[PDB]
Amino acid sequence: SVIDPSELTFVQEIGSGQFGLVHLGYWLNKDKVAIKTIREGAMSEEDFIEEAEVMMKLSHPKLVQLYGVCLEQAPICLVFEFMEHGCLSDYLRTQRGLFAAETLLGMCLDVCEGMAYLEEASVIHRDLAARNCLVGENQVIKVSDFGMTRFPVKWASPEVFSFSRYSSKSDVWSFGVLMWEVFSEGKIPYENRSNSEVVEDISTGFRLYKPRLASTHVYQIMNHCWKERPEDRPAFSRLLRQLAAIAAS
Ligand SMILES: C[C@@]12Cc3[nH]nc(C(=O)Nc4cnn([C@H](c5ccccc5)[C@H]5CCCCS5(=O)=O)c4)c3C[C@@H]1C2(F)F
Repeated sequence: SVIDPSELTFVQEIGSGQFGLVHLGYWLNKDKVAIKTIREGAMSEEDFIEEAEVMMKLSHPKLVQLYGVCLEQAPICLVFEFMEHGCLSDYLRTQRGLFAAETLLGMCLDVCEGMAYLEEASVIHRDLAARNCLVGENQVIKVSDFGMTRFPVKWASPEVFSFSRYSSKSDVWSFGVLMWEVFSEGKIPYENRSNSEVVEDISTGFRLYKPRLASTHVYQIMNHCWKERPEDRPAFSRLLRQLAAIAAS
């Protein structure tokens, strides 16, 4: 779990700040890693180490891997899998107009596969969104921010924004919104709406509009994730088969 600091070389700052202070680095060389600096006393060493170990166990090619934790010296950090092509939100936005619908659907399949793994381990993400996903080798998309997380109403299911009632089904609502962000090529959901207007509109039955590149079938899957009650929303396991099936149909 714990990396001796002598084994790391920090190079340059990378990223636009959606994950804070990140460097490109090398680990016991010349393996590229992303190193993320964190605050000194948010956890206590034991909890922190035990949660780095739990995170490292959650090992799936659609999840950005934690390699370990460097805490011998300050500033302390997280050592992560390096993701060649940065944050999905920027990847999508800078390259608007250059994706086939099929390519956008494959991106939602990548996330859904990571999420179906978390779902199966009884792990709730709680902040799933395009900004928390990263793009790798051969443009694979991977999910991050599912551990070491120590209000985004736009991604929150109604029972999360009303009473913080989190579940894998509230992650499914968030994944609907991520699907909209992907198919709209990184547009901001409910962009000119305040938090309480989002809340009031969602309560009334309002839903994000259909992006031009999303087919009718895809948008119907979107609207299933945004079912008002969690019991009506499909589970990731079923969404994974479904999206792959629509890809094939
Ligand atoms: C949860 C983590 C893990 C993590 N892994 N990789 C990153 C990360 O920021 N990757 C990144 C950022 N920039 N780049 C590219 C890069 C940068 C430097 C050399 C080579 C390629 C950029 C190349 C220039 C065009 C834009 S780009 O494609 O974004 C990769 C993260 C962040 C997040 C964390 F560490 F906490």
